[PDB]
Amino acid sequence: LSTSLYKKAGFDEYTKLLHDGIQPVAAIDSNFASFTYTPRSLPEDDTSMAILSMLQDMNFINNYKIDCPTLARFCLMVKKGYRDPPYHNWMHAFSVSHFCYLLYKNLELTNYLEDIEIFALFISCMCHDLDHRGTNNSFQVASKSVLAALYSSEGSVMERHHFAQAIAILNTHGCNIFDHFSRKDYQRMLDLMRDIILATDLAHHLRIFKDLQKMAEVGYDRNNKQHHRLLLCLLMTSCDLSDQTKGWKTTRKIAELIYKEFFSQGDLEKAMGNRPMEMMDREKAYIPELQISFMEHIAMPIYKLLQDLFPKAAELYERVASNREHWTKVSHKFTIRGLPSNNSLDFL
Amino acid sequence: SLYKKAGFYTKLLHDGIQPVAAIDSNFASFTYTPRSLPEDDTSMAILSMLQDMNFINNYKIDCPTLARFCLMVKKGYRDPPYHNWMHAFSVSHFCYLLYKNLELTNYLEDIEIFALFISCMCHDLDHRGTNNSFQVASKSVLAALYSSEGSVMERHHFAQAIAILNTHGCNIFDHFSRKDYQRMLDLMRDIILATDLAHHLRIFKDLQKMAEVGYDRNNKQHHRLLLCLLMTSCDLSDQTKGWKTTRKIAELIYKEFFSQGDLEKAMGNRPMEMMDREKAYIPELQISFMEHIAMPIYKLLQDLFPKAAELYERVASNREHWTKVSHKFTIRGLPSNNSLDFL
Ligand SMILES: Cc1nc2c(c(CO)nn2[C@@H](C)c2ccc(C(F)(F)F)cc2)c(=O)[nH]1
Ligand SMILES: Cc1nc2c(c(CO)nn2[C@@H](C)c2ccc(C(F)(F)F)cc2)c(=O)[nH]1
Ligand SMILES: [Mg+2]
Ligand SMILES: [Mg+2]
Ligand SMILES: [Zn+2]
Ligand SMILES: [Zn+2]
Repeated sequence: LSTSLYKKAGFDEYTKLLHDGIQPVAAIDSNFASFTYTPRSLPEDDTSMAILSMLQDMNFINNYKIDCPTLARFCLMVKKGYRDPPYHNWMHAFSVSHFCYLLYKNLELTNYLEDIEIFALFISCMCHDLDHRGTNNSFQVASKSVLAALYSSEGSVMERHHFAQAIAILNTHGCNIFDHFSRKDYQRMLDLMRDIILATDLAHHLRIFKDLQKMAEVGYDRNNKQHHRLLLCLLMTSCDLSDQTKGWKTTRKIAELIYKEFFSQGDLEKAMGNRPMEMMDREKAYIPELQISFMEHIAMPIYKLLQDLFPKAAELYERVASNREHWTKVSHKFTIRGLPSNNSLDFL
Repeated sequence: SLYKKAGFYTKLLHDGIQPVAAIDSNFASFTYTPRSLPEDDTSMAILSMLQDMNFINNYKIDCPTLARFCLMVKKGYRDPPYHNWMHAFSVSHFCYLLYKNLELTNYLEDIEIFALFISCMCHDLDHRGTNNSFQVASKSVLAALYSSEGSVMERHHFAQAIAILNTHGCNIFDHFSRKDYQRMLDLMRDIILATDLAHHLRIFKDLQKMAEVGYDRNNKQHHRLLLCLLMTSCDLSDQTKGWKTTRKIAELIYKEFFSQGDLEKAMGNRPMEMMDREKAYIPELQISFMEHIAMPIYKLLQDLFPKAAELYERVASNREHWTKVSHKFTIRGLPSNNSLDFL
């Protein structure tokens, strides 16, 4: 049960960060702007600089006149804002943010969304799981947590907390990256971040799914305000699940992290005298079938919509479909429930 | 179903801040009927109440900015039978009565009371005389913006309030620090969202629990729950007045609801009973509303504030009057002239 203890490094580095200026994206890696780049390969100590590099490459620092020391402090505060569970940690937020940058470079998002909307999407990616406890929304209610007391009445418990943590950072002395905005634009920016972070709740995704399908059917209209809103939600879910667009070795490792996290929650629920849901129970869970279901009912339809809207996103859908096929192959040589005793999927 | 917006100060600066007894000797009493005040005197009365609660001085509110803000809020309401400016003014007046009679300063932070009052003024801004289900059924721009999030109209009312604050010369909170400005807007969001009946249904179990264990002023959840309870008591305060007030407000509420029902029939949709002039039995619906919604709110208010007992007793008395009337009433909907005087 001690595996459910995930620490915060501080409370709710910098001069060294900007010492040699912002590194151009190609100097980080020649493959940095490619769908074949695996952001989790980047040393954790280099991620803060990579956030600044992406924002500079997307021209947001220049367009929004972002004070670089304020941006450096904000980046570091966001990074410090994640705990250390197996999956919902800063490297997850970093990977999600990188994928938003990949969509910008490869899908030519500037021809579909307003500059401010893309910038809000990127910042939302960085913040979208802030202070995650390695437990889901249902656990918050069951454990009668401070978070459930605060947000169960307004829905999407963790997501509302992630947004509140983002605002708390913007309100910390020397971290307000949106200080060059007028009161009107600052308000628009926080309303965009609120909606985008809320879009990471799977229940929200399922609620707008028919609207996303209709938008992909009729075709995206850049002069349609609802199309902009729907597209921002779809893109946020695509960034959140972007590990599924990588190579087999990435998807397998991410399944190991996800199930180690889920199973620790299930074990904690058992120690509390409760019955966890099947996928969180190491004695009931069959990982290959659970991953196949997740790929077929959640991940693949998101990337199929992405391909329907953006033909250049075809390679992403193809990679997710190929990883679903890999789980089918694993299902014919994986004879255990849960994870092996060593918590590793290396035996494959 | 067509309810217009009137648009897209010097008089209020000359004598807008009047002592409250000059408005009415009974102005600070639970027996006052704010709907009796001429509409043309309501902006002055809002200023008088903010001065009487000492919010203007305490928060260094700029008076011309406050006068502009009040006028903008008043102009931000349409003219449906019920959800108009007179409704927001009467709701604001009740918040003032709670401040004057229940010693709120002993349960909530000054800023929470101030946010509650401003939220009252703004809580139904730009209301269309239709509920949240109608927004979704009509595929309106409001449903497009907020239906996936929930509480369609309440999210719009809050958006309208912020749009007024962001209008030149109307930002009554401009001088506030970033943290305080954020705190105020977050309080307004939470309080306006608490006016959705769907939200009240979801928090009733917690409200009941708070009243049972007893209010704890050091408990942050208690402050949030108390604000929701106070806001709903302000929103339903017409039920705490005399029989003539509750009869007249039922006339306004149902003229509004029946118009939505007519619109739904024209869309080829089956409206719910309450909105259907051909199915609705007003006394039955009013008794159900009093028993399930209004009376439990005022009973929880009496449990937390014994000085609020007179409010619960008045609501219970009005419910009894609807039950007696539910024999002297035989018709569905409203008569041709839309009057309930036949009781
Ligand atoms: C069963 C399962 N759940 C997963 C996986 C991953 C990694 O790609 N994330 N999640 C969860 C946390 C998740 C689901 C759904 C959204 C959405 F709402 F954005 F779509 C976000 C997050 C996975 O591999 N298996
Ligand atoms: C059926 C019915 N509904 C009424 C009445 C009144 C007037 O007192 N207002 N409402 C609705 C609009 C309403 C309900 C409930 C909240 C709450 F969530 F804040 F409690 C707000 C508003 C009434 O007399 N009958
Ligand atoms: Mg999340
Ligand atoms: Mg309302
Ligand atoms: Zn995430
Ligand atoms: Zn109201």
